Amino acid sequence: SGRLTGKVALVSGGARGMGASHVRAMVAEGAKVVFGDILDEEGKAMAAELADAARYVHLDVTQPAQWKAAVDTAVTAFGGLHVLVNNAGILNIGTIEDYALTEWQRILDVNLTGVFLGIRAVVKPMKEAGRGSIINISSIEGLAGTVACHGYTATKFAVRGLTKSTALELGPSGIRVNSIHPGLVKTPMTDWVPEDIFQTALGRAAEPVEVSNLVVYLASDESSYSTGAEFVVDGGTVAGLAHN
Amino acid sequence: SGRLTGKVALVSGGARGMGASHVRAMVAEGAKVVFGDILDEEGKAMAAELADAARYVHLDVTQPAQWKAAVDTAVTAFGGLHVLVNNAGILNIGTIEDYALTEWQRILDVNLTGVFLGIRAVVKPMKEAGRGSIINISSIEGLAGTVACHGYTATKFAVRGLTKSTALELGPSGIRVNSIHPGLVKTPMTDWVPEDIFQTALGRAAEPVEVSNLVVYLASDESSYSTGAEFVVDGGTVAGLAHN
Amino acid sequence: SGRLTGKVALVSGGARGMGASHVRAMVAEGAKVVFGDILDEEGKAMAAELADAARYVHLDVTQPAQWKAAVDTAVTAFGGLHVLVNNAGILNIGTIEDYALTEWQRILDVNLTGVFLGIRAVVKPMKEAGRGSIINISSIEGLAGTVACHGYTATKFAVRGLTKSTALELGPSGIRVNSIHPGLVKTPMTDWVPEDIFQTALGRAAEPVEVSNLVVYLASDESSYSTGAEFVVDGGTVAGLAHN
Amino acid sequence: SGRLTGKVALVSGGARGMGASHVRAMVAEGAKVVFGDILDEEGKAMAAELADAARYVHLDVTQPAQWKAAVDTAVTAFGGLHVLVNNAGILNIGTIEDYALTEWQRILDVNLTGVFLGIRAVVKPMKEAGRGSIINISSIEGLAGTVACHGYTATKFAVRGLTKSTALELGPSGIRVNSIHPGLVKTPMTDWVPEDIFQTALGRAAEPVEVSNLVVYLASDESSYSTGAEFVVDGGTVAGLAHN
Ligand SMILES: NC(=O)c1ccc[n+]([C@@H]2O[C@H](COP(=O)([O-])OP(=O)(O)OC[C@H]3O[C@@H](n4cnc5c(N)ncnc54)[C@H](O)[C@@H]3O)[C@@H](O)[C@H]2O)c1
Ligand SMILES: NC(=O)c1ccc[n+]([C@@H]2O[C@H](COP(=O)([O-])OP(=O)(O)OC[C@H]3O[C@@H](n4cnc5c(N)ncnc54)[C@H](O)[C@@H]3O)[C@@H](O)[C@H]2O)c1
Ligand SMILES: NC(=O)c1ccc[n+]([C@@H]2O[C@H](COP(=O)([O-])OP(=O)(O)OC[C@H]3O[C@@H](n4cnc5c(N)ncnc54)[C@H](O)[C@@H]3O)[C@@H](O)[C@H]2O)c1
Ligand SMILES: NC(=O)c1ccc[n+]([C@@H]2O[C@H](COP(=O)([O-])OP(=O)(O)OC[C@H]3O[C@@H](n4cnc5c(N)ncnc54)[C@H](O)[C@@H]3O)[C@@H](O)[C@H]2O)c1
Repeated sequence: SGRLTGKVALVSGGARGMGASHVRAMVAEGAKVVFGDILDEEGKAMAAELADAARYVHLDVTQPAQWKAAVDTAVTAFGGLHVLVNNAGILNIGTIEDYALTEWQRILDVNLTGVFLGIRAVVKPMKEAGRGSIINISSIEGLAGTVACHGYTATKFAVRGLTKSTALELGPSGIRVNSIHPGLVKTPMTDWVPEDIFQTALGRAAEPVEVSNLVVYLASDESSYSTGAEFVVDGGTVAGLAHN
Repeated sequence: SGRLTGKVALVSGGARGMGASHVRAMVAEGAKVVFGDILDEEGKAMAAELADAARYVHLDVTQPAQWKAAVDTAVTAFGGLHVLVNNAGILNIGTIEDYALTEWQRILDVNLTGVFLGIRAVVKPMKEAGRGSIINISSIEGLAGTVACHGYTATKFAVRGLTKSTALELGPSGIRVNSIHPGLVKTPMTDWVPEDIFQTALGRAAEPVEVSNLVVYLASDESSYSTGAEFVVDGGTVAGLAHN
Repeated sequence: SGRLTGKVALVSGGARGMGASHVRAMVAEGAKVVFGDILDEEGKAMAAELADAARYVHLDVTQPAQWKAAVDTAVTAFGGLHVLVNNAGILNIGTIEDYALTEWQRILDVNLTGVFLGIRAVVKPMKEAGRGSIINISSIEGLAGTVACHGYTATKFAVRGLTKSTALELGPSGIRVNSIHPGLVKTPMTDWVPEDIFQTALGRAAEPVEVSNLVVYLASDESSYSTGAEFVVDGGTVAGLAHN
Repeated sequence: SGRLTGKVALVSGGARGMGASHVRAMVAEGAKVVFGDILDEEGKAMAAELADAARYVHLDVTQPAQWKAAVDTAVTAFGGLHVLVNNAGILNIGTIEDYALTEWQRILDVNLTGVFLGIRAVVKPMKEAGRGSIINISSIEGLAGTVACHGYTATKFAVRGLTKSTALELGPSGIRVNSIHPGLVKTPMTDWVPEDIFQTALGRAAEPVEVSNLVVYLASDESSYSTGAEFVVDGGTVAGLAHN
C-alpha cells in the first residue's frame, strides 16, 4: 500500500481486461491514473467508480493527437506524468496464406506503432520530472513463435526490441523502460482459448491481477536498477522445452 | 564447389552489398539465382556478368505484385524455387523525439513487411516441391537495442520473431526458416561507420563473403535439422558484456 | 509493509554484502529470517540488531549437513520455511592457461553445487507448506561471457539453468524458482572494481538494496505467476550492444 | 567435398554415437582426426577402418594428462591441431530428492570440467598457428529446463557460458569457440526415448550426421566470423512455445 503514492500514470487499453486491472491495482497503491481506450462506455463506467483518482479519455493508440490529449489530461489533472503502461493491443491469426495483409498492417499499427507513439508522447513530461518508468506489454509470443500467429508474434517481438533501444536512450534522463511477457491470462482476448493451452509448471492460467502486481513493481521506485529488461510472468512455459 | 547444385534461389536487395555477395557466392556453388532490387542499373550489370546462372528482376520488396513476378521468373527460367534470402533492407536513425514517423513507417514496410511478403510469395512453389529454405537477414540489432535506432531495432527483432512463427508453420511442408544476425559488415550501408565500433573478439569487421558462407550453409541441405534458429555471425559481440 | 508477513526465509552468505541487505529488507517486510555464512563474527554482530526477527547460523553451503541444520533452525525457531535465497557465492578470475584447477573446482563447489544443495535442503518443508519461493542469485555474467572469468561465468550460467529445471519440477508442488541477474553492485566482492566498468543506461553501479527490492518481490506472493524466469537488474547493460 | 582438407581435429567421445559420426564425417571431408574415448574396443575398431586418416587414443576427459597425450598425438602424427570437438558427455537423471550427490559430481566432472580441460589442452598449439576452432557440444537442455534433469541441465548451461567466456579470450589469437545445441538425436544415449518426445516443426528426430554437418561447418573456415555463438539444430523445438 502507498507504493505508488505521488506517482501519475497513463494506461493504454485500460477499459477492460488486464488494462483495467492495472488501473485498479495502481490506484490502490496511491497512484493517480489516466487510462485511455476506444470502449468509451466501459471506460466511463469504471471512471465513475474510481472517481477523483482516475480519468478516462478516449484514446486510439494509433492516433498521435489522441496520445497528446491523454498526456495533457494527466499533466493538467494530476500535475505530471511518471508512468506509462503500453497495454493496448489486439490479436488476430491466420496462416501464411490466409492471413490478410490488412490484418497484418492493422496489428502492426496497434501493437507496435501504438507503443512507439505512446513513448514519443510521454517523454517530455517524464524528462521534466527526471524520473519515469515505461512498461511495455509484450508476451511470451515475443520470446518464441506460434503457428498462424505471424503478425502477433512479429509485433510482440518488435515491442521487446523497442523496449531495449528506448531504455538505452532514456536511461540518462532518469527514465526506465521494461517489457512484461505473460503466458495465458484470463481476459476477453483469450476466453476462447483453453486455460491449459501452454505447458506451465503451475498448472493453470493467470488472473489479470497477477500481472498487475508486476506492473506495480516496475512502476514503483522499487525496481530502480532494472531497465531494458524482460520480466516473464508465464507460469514456467518458456522455462521448459516443448515436450509431446 | 557444387554445395548448391540443382537449387534455385531468390535474393532481395542483391544489386549490391551483402545481397550481391550472396548471389555471387551461391552461383559459385552451383545455384541458379534470381535476384531483385530497386537499383536496376547496378542489378543489370551483375546479371550481365552472371550470364545464364542468374536473372535480375526489378523488385521493390514492399510491393507484393513484384514478389509474385520475381518468383514466377525463378520458376519459368529455372523450373523451381528452393531458397529465399530476405536480404533487402534499409537503415535510418533518430532519437525518440527527432525521428520522423515517416522514417518509422518506411523501415517497418521495408525491413519487416517486405520480409513477410517475400515469405508469402515463395511458399507456393516451395510447398509444391515439399522443401525449401528461407533465410531472413536480421542483425545483432535484433538481439539487443541501440540508442536512436528504434525503427531498425524494432524491425530486426520483428524479423527474428517472424522467423520462428513461420518456421513452426512451414516445418510440416519440408520448409526450413532461419534468421542470420551479423555484426558490422563492410557494405555501403555502414561505410560511414568505424570498422571497430563493436567490441568484437576477432578484432575486426566482417567481409560480406563471411556472411554469404553462412547463407550458403543454411541454403544447402547440410543444415537440414536447423529451423527457427538464430545464427549469429558477429565476431563475438553479443557473446560478451558491454564494458567501459 | 507486511508484504512478507508470515513468511520464513533462509539466506545463504547473509553475513555481509547483498546477503545482509536481503536479510534486512525482508525483515522490514515482516519476514522472519535465518541467515547463514562463514563470517561468524559479522554474522553474530548483525543477528544481534535483528535478534527478534532473525537468526544467524554458521553455514558452509558446500556442506549438506550444515544446510540441514540451517533449515531445522528456521523450522523450529519460526515454525516453517517458505523462502530460500541462494546468495552465497565467490569470485575468482584467470586466463585459460593460468587459472588453477583448484580454483575452478572451488567455484563450482560454492557457486553451483552449493546452490543445488540449498534447494535439496529446503524442498521438504516447502512442499509441506504447499507454497514457496526459491531465489537463485546468478548475474549478467550468467547471460554473456567475460575474459579470464571462466569459473564464475560457467557457474553463473549453471545456476540460470538449474533455476529452470527445478522450477518445472517444483511447480506442481506450489514452489516457484527464479534467478536474479544483477550488474555491478556495491559490495566487498567488487570493492576493487570501478563502479562504471559496465556500459549502463543509468550511468551508475547498483546499491545492494536495489537488488534486495527484487528479492522481496520474488519472495512475496505478488510474483505468484513467475517461475523459472530470469530477472535482470543491471542498469541496462545487457539491453545494449558492446561498443568501443 | 574436401571441406576440411588439411585440418587436424581432436574429437572427444568419438568411439560411438555423434562422436563417431563427427569423426567419420570430418575424415570424409579430408580431415585428419584424433579421437579419444573410454570405450577402447570400439575406438580401436573404427580406427582400423579409418586408418590412413585417424588415430584412436584412450582419453578420459576428466584427466588432463590424457588430454595432453591426445593433443601431442595429433601434433606428432598430423603436424598440428586446428579443430577441437568437445563431444564427450554423459546423461543421468533424478528428481531433486532422489538424485544422488555422486551423480551430480560425476556429470559436472565429465560434462563441464571435461570440456574445460579440453580447451586448456588445445590452446597452445592453436595459438602458435594463430588459428583454431573449438566446438563445444551443449544441447537444447542448455537453453531451457527439464524435470528431474538438473545435473544435465546445469552442465549444458555451463558449457554454453564457458563457450562465450573462452571465445572472448581466444579471439585475439584467432581461435573461434562456439556451442552446438541439438534436439533429440538418434544415438545410444537416447535409444530409450521416444523419437517424437520433443515438439518439433520438422516432425522427427535427428540423424547424427545432421549434427555432424554442423560440426564440419563450424570446423571449416566458412564460419570464420562466428565465435561465442549458439548454433541450434533441434528441428524447431526451442523456436516454439510449449503447448499441451
Ligand atoms: N490475454 C492474454 O492471455 C495475454 C497474454 C500476453 C499478452 N497480452 C497482452 O496484454 C494486452 C492487454 O491484453 P488483454 O488480455 O487485456 O486483451 P483485451 O482485449 O481484454 O484488452 C485489450 C484492450 O485494448 C484496447 N484496444 C484495442 N485496440 C486499441 C487501440 N487501437 N487503441 C486503444 N485501445 C485499444 C481494447 O479495447 C481492450 O480494452 C495486449 O497488449 C495483449 O496482447 C495478453
Ligand atoms: N552492413 C551491416 O553491417 C549489417 C549488419 C546486420 C545486418 N545487415 C542487413 O543486411 C541486409 C543487407 O545490408 P547491406 O549491408 O548490404 O546494405 P546495402 O544498403 O548495401 O544493401 C541493401 C540493399 O537492399 C536494397 N533495397 C533497399 N530498399 C529496397 C526495397 N524496398 N526493395 C528492394 N530492395 C531494396 C538496396 O538497394 C540495397 O541494394 C539488410 O537487411 C541489413 O539491414 C547489415
Ligand atoms: N558484487 C556484485 O557486483 C555482484 C553482481 C552479480 C551477482 N553477485 C552475486 O551475489 C552474491 C553475493 O555477492 P556479494 O556482492 O554480496 O559478495 P560478498 O563477497 O560480499 O558476499 C558473499 C558472501 O558469501 C559468503 N560465502 C562465501 N563462500 C561461502 C560458502 N562456501 N558458504 C557460505 N557462505 C559463503 C561470504 O562470506 C560472503 O558473506 C554472490 O552469489 C555473487 O556472485 C554479485
Ligand atoms: N543423444 C542426444 O539426443 C543428444 C542431444 C544433445 C546433446 N547431446 C550430447 O552429445 C554428446 C554425445 O552424445 P551421444 O548422443 O553420442 O551419447 P553417447 O553415449 O552415444 O556417446 C557419448 C560418448 O562419450 C564417451 N564418454 C563418456 N564419458 C567419457 C569420459 N569421461 N571421457 C571420454 N569419453 C567419455 C562415451 O563412451 C560415448 O562414446 C554428449 O555431450 C551429449 O550430452 C546428445
